[PDB]
Amino acid sequence: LRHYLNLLTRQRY
Repeated sequence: LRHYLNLLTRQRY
């Protein structure tokens, strides 16, 4: 799920 939560930090944070 990092693939999506982490990718979300890589894209939003």
